[PDB]
Amino acid sequence: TIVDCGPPDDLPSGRVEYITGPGVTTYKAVIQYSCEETFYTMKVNDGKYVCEADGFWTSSKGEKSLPVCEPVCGLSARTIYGGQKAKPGDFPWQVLILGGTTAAGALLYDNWVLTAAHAVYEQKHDASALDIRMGTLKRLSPHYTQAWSEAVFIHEGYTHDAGFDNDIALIKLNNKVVINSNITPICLPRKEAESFMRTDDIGTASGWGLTQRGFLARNLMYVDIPIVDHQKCTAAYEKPPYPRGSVTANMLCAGLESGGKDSCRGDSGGALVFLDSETERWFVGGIVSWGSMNCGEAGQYGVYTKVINYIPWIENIISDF
Ligand code: NA
Repeated sequence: TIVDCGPPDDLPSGRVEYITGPGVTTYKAVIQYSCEETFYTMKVNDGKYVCEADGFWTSSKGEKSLPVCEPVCGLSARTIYGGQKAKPGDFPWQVLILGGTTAAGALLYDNWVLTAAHAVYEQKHDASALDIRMGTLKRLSPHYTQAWSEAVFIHEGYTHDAGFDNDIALIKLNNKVVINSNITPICLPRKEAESFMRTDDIGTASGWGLTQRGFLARNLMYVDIPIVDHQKCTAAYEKPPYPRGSVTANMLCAGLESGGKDSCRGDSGGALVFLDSETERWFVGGIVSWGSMNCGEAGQYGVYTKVINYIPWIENIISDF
């Protein structure tokens, strides 16, 4: 009359292995879950489950739910105006988004893309699936990893063509991307990531947007730029033709007084990344949002969506879908 927990549930990006015996799922039987460990790490459990008296597989912590295989994030082979050419593995989360004008995003997990709302607003509201490409440095190459949007979430505080407050969006991909050295997600900022995002701290913008030549780049470029004091950045946009209060608390600014280093038209949606020097992992602190019309203009800093403000929103959507 012994209870049978049956076959273990499927562990996405993982595997079930029988400890007691091949295919034995009766009371007291033990199994071990593991992840594809090169690119994924097991979270919330050590993966040891046992058949309980109630017919359920339960962890060492007594949880009825599965462990989670989570893509390793923030790896880089490092360890756009006035920049230089990226190398393979430099920005493996970098995503190209087509359909409208050139835009970009950053891979999260193995099935989400973080981008700017302004970059995808028109396409989403024309009910057109987004053509999403990764694993390539060359914008116009026929060789890339193809993904397709299943859903686009635009922040509900964003108002298209009326300022860039809340300029953030999430794309759910219809399939998991195969994670490798050339394709890995960026890390979301942890609580204390602000300690690496103070005035004068260095972030990196990457993209295929306009260079100093005034044309899009064929190959992925990047620049390191300092975070700019918020009041200083606010004052820089306190003039025509900008509407009052264009720079908000949901934005950070980055760039030089001289304009020598900047993100431009076409860089939209890209992640402004920073290095957590303690974990040695890169994370996304900003999204390429807006700036003055002319790229690399002196005294007109690039303005980025302040990603850390949207962690609850991001976690709400990713957890719920
Ligand atoms: Na500008």
